[PDB]
Amino acid sequence: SHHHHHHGSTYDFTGNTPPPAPQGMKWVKISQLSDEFNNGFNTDKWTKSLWNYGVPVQMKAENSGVSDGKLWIKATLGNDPERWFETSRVMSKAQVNYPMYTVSRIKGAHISAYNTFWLNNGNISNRNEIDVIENNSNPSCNCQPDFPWQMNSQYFHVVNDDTKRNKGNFDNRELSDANPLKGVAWNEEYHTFGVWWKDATHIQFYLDGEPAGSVVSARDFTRELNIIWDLWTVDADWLGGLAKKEHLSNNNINTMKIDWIHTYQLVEE
Ligand SMILES: [Mg+2]
Repeated sequence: SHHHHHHGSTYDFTGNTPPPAPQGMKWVKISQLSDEFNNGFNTDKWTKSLWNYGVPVQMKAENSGVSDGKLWIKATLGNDPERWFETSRVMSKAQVNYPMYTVSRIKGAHISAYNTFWLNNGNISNRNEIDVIENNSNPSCNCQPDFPWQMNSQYFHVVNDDTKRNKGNFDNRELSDANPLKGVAWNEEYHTFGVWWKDATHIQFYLDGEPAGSVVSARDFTRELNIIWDLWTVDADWLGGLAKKEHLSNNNINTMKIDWIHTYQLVEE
């Protein structure tokens, strides 16, 4: 045959297409939440947000930037015994509401840390949040055998310290046979990770163009959310274990790279 394998799927394995538009609707680009990262760090769109997670995280503005067509976040070694994991966080200045779709092309740092892509508005006691990835391809804990291919996705709906949470994980070994990223670990190549936030409760994740996990919020979302990427570690087996300090001097594994983000609003045609 003269055809290509990708012609046999309605999915775009490159991640460059949103989900099918429902009848009477269309996808339009939100330019303030989209970037190819070819024109530096655009401060009209993005900000370095430096609140810390727990020890050993130290968020720093110099641990993120835009270079060689990518947004990057690098983990380096500090000399405070309790804040030695120097890292960074980039978040949108604009906020977004349903119905919307966002997808980002990411190659993770190969250290024991969550490489993240998430949407949030709020704090520990009151928030609406969608985690598209919390992906760790190099767990140190000897306890996460599927982590190199496991897409960790979930939501949180928190009202006055009452948490509703559910996971909708997916595994990249469950992608379709024609998808060339099937079984490719998170550090080996860039993957695309998306979310169709359909309405106040329905959240559908996407991986390399294919429907991944999904969740239904137990309560309506009511907030508009910022888009965030960060890289963090902690001494917890659910994260995959604490990052090895020796890996932070290796520039081939210590850097999370984001090639692009495409964000779309679904609107009336
Ligand atoms: Mg790029």
